[PDB]
Amino acid sequence: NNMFLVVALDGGREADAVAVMKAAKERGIKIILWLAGDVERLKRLFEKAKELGTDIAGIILDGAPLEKLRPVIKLAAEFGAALFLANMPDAATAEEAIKIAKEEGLEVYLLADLDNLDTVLALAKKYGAKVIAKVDKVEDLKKIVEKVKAHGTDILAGILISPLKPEMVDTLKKAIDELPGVKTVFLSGVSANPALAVEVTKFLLEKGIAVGVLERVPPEEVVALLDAGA
Amino acid sequence: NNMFLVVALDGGREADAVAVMKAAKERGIKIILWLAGDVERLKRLFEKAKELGTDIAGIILDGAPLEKLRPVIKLAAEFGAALFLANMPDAATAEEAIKIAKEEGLEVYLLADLDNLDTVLALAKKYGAKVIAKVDKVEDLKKIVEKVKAHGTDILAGILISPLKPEMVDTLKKAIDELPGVKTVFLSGVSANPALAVEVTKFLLEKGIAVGVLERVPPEEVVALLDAGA
Amino acid sequence: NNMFLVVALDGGREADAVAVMKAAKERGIKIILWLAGDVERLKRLFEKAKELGTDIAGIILDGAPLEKLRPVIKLAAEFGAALFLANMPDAATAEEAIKIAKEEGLEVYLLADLDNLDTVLALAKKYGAKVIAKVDKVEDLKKIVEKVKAHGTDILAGILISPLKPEMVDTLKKAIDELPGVKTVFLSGVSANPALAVEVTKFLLEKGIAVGVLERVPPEEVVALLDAGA
Amino acid sequence: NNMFLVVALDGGREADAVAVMKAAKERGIKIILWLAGDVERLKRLFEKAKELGTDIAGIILDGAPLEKLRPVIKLAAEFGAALFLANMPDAATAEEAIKIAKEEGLEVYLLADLDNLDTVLALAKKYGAKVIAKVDKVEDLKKIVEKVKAHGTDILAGILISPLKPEMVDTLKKAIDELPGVKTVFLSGVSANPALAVEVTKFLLEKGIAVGVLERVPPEEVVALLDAG
Repeated sequence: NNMFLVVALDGGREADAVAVMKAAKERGIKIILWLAGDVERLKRLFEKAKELGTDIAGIILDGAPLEKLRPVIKLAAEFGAALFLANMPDAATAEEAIKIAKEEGLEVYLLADLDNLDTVLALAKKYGAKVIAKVDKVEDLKKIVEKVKAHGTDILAGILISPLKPEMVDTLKKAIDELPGVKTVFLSGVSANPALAVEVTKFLLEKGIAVGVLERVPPEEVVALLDAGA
Repeated sequence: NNMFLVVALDGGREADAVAVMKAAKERGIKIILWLAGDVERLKRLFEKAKELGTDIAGIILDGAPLEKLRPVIKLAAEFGAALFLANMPDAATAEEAIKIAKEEGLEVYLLADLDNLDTVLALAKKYGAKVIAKVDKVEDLKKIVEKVKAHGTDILAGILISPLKPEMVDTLKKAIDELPGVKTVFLSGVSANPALAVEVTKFLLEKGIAVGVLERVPPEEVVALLDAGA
Repeated sequence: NNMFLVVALDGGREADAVAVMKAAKERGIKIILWLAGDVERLKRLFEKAKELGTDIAGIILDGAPLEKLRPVIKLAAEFGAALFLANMPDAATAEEAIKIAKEEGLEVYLLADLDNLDTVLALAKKYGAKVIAKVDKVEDLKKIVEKVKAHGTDILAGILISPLKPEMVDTLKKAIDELPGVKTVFLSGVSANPALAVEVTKFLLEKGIAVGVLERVPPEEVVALLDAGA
Repeated sequence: NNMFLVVALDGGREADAVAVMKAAKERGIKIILWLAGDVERLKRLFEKAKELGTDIAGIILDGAPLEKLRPVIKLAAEFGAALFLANMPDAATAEEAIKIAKEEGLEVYLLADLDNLDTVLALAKKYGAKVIAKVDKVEDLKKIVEKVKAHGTDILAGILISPLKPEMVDTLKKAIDELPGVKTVFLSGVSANPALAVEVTKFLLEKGIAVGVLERVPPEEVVALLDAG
């Protein structure tokens, strides 16, 4: 019965970020933090989500430089969050980030679109991390299914479809049937066709797959979305 | 368990409407026809749904005049579709429509907003029809649960929330808990906040409630939405 | 510097349809009717639009068979509305509709997508009708300019972009520069990216091109959109 | 006329932010940066926008503390960007921010919703800054027009309507007729009804007012929005 909400809580007033976390806890929504650089705010968010009990399921380092990796990875370890790595600057920073995260006993997810899926798969076997595939074209999804069957379906834990196109719906259904490792599929809570979103949510829940909503807008907009102005 | 798709299949090319019915049957989506007056197209569509195996779960008369009721009601009875009545011109035209449909042994759903909800609950009791409540204001949910507990909770089978606003979410979550009769909830497939739509779909499916998607645009647009050009 | 609103005024409570026309007149919006078959309601809408002063700029026959062409065209001639023809069953029915419409002295626009653009340009050349080119693929745009230049830049009066996709924007800007005949561009008022809609509207208004908004949803929804519960 | 695009370029891969700025320049769109804390990335964005010719018209400090004000203000002054202030932590942080920005010769716009409009109006005249009003309820507009006429329509340079609801459209039109200081109106480029968006853009341009589109989503999403892959 899990629903994730990917939020970007490093901007705006911190009271808004905290209102997002409280409202999520109240609505049974697990939170993934998308990071924009503020590690002090990160530590305060970890503390206050503990106080509130909000489940910070994970944090995402997206294009983060090497000097920022270690404090973030240490905070994740202290508070028991999964680490997602995305758009890593170069192969050495990515390798270092996985190495330190595994040294800290972290659950590590590596995001990959088709272009560097092979690369990411390699790292995922080398350190024992899972992969989340990023699809924006139906063709990319078929190719990813091929490559993942060839490298083992239990390495792919999630799929992200940010432009959910009508022509993707059926292909995604079939892909999921061939990918028993996929635990979460992520859709845009901001710009996805509501009818396709309802249909795909229905399909995912029936298959026992969790739904993740991407909401990486300033926390003020999310406080409005969750009616958390109290 | 079920997903309904309310479509407006009058207008434009009939091959597009059939492509819609084909795509729905393939995707496990039950179809409700929103009628605009065309009784020949209604009969042709019923025939092709017979032919293809498509389930036409229901038909909607919206602001329908008296001269058009009987041919439509006869078609619904012949092919086994539920009759939804909305925005009936005056209480007598509604009376005639319910009476004729019940002479045909039809499932009758009466849409109602709050201001004339009481009337419709009464009428539904007079003829053994169910009611679908229209919510566009959070206070309406409290008032509706009241009036429905007053007239018996088994008379309310559905809720339609066409502007699904953030502040309604939690109130809806509870109101459904106080309305064990509600078997279907309807959302806009065109303009609903996708994040709220995902959350509300998850909640409904977990409660064993069906989701209906309002998609009353020309059939060519629905053909694009279901990627049904093939 | 005009704004058109393409509306589907059949199938409502009809008081909603007049409410739509009233609000459009108030707000400086020209109305184009998309027809779904009900010729009596068409007659009443023309009558009350006369009473209110509302400008029904045009009406759209979308997939009409031969027997429906003449009564509709009679109404268009009687009240002075331009005729848009789309999805004609065959070139012979299309010819019949254009022929009758010209015998009544109507302004005629022929909608065409890429596959049968040339044919429609030919017909428009034969009868002095204008063409509206339908875009759903970025590649189409260059081809349209090709096909239009072979027949003359004044024959194409409009463009319709039903899914306005990000890659189309710049290509559309240049294509519009290559086609001085374009007097109107049509966007989806329902499912267009608002940022892309703002940009393209700005570009058009700077070039003195009118904007058309497709809003072929039930008239109750258009009443909600224009807040016309007067 | 001008079109603004408020983007959140702190986060994700920096070349995505560069791709956004290049596409903006190519498409004739002025950029307003919504800041999330990364001041080194801010300096590099300023540098790259120089290189490309992109106009960084403005930057937004949203709930920023006092110690982050001065370096950000220095970047704005050095590169010629207006300073936007919103959701300031306390009245003193706001006072100091306006003080420092004016000491460096900066154009300062202060955001206010109805609830702290008067306060912000005061501050704006005390230091010579303009105000941008935030509207999310049709009722808020009557009250704002009142307060602004009482304090002078030359103080109101902008309006932001993030939930642009149908009932607001006509009221907004009427308020705009009474607010000749309004040079920019800001809409949500993400979740605003497209038909209403077109109507309002048409009306604003006819009155010579610029449109600002809010797109504070991560830069890969904005790179997708433009065709800058």
